[PDB]
Amino acid sequence: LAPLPPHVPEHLVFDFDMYNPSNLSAGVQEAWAVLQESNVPDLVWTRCNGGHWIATRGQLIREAYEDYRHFSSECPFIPREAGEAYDFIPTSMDPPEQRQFRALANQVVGMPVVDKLENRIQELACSLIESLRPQGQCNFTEDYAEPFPIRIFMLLAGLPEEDIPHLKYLTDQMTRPDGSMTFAEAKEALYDYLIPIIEQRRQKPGTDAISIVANGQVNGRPITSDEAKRMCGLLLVGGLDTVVNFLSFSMEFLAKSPEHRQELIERPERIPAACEELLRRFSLVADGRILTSDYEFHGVQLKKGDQILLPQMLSGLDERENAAPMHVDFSRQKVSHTTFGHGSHLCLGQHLARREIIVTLKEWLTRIPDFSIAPGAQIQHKSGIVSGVQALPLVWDPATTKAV
Ligand code: HEM
Ligand SMILES: CN(C)c1cccc2c(S(=O)(=O)NCCCCCCCCNC(=O)[C@]34C[C@H]5C[C@H](C[C@H](C5)C3)C4)cccc12
Ligand SMILES: [K+]
Repeated sequence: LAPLPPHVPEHLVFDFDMYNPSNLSAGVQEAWAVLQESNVPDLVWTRCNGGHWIATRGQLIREAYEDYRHFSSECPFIPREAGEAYDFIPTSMDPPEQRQFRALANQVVGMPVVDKLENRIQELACSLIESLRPQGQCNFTEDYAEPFPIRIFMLLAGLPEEDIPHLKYLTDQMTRPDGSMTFAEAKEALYDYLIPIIEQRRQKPGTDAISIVANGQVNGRPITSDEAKRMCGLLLVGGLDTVVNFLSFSMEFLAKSPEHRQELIERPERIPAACEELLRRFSLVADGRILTSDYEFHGVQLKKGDQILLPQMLSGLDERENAAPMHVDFSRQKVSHTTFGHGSHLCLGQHLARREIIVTLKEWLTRIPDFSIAPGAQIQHKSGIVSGVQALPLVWDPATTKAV
């Protein structure tokens, strides 16, 4: 527990540990939702992980994400040392500079690119599911979720299929740290892969995402090799753990809820609505910002350089945003959330992510409608900047399935 800074009043101290919340065993969203109990202020200070603020309610989370002038993305991660080393584009950049980098990234992941990839995502989902179907079991996280978004990225980026295991190794090294290397070290190992490919595609560009990014124009001039590297790093990583972990939460819920499965089986037109409601209930990201100056925010004195965690996960779980927030209802009229963030850095991959989710659910429920958690398995969650599922053993009777 880091020493309490003099400017932080005692009554605001709640020692929440974002990497190991108490009662994690009861579900990660539930563990974070303790920050929304009635005796907890809207803005608290935890002495864990170096000490930082946490905004606990959707209203403050949204407001801080809007106010980039006070709440900077220069140091967006807890602990401070990771936030400082992090230089991905556009996620470590503030407006106004961020705007045009964001525009360039949008060219390679935006809605028209997604409408085009639709059928290719479907063919990949089908091949994975058909490979598992007659086995009557899988670890969903390992056997479907982990192979799926990396394969979509390779297609986007014109990278060879044979590079997948190495690239998976490099990205896992960075986002699932075991303590053997600093974030900085992992980032450099990732950059070492990207550097030659960027060099090759600035000399001989194709029409893949890396070529488009590495030869783009930003803020008047050509993008540097350095900036292209920093953007490619994000385009690769941004869609991996988020999608893997989110698909896992969703499938865990569906395995545990026969009635919700049956709803989507009987009413497949509800899957897009179901996707949105699961994005709210099983929201999973929590990054934040650093104070650019002393600032009073909702009656609380914040100090220049303080970090503030602004958990995207919490907005939609807030009972002030959605009534009975832990209840899943696919017919919810106004599904409010900030699962993809808010403000100037709102997820550029959100359209791609939704197709990945919807295609997965549609294809899985068509082929393997009836499945359960393996009996005696207790699903373990993990908490951090991207919270997730450690493993997801599923079982089914292959006689209830259909090759489609
Ligand atoms: C369920 C899946 C996903 C979730 C929950 C998610 C969540 C988020 C969040 C919360 C942010 C904002 C972070 C901040 O403000 O600091 C973000 C930004 C971003 N995401 Fe996603 N994301 C997902 C999938 C993807 C995918 C598939 C891609 C494709 C590569 C992607 C690419 C990006 C990029 C490029 C940004 C930066 C936008 C900017 O800085 O202007 N995301 N995402
Ligand atoms: C004791 N001290 C001080 C410590 C020292 C060292 C490590 C510590 C750890 S730690 O070992 O768990 N390290 C935490 C750092 C992990 C960050 C990696 C994510 C980057 C990739 N993702 C994105 O860019 C994105 C950016 C954006 C938001 C989000 C989703 C998408 C989009 C991708 C993330 C925990 C606790 C304490 C530690
Ligand atoms: K930084």
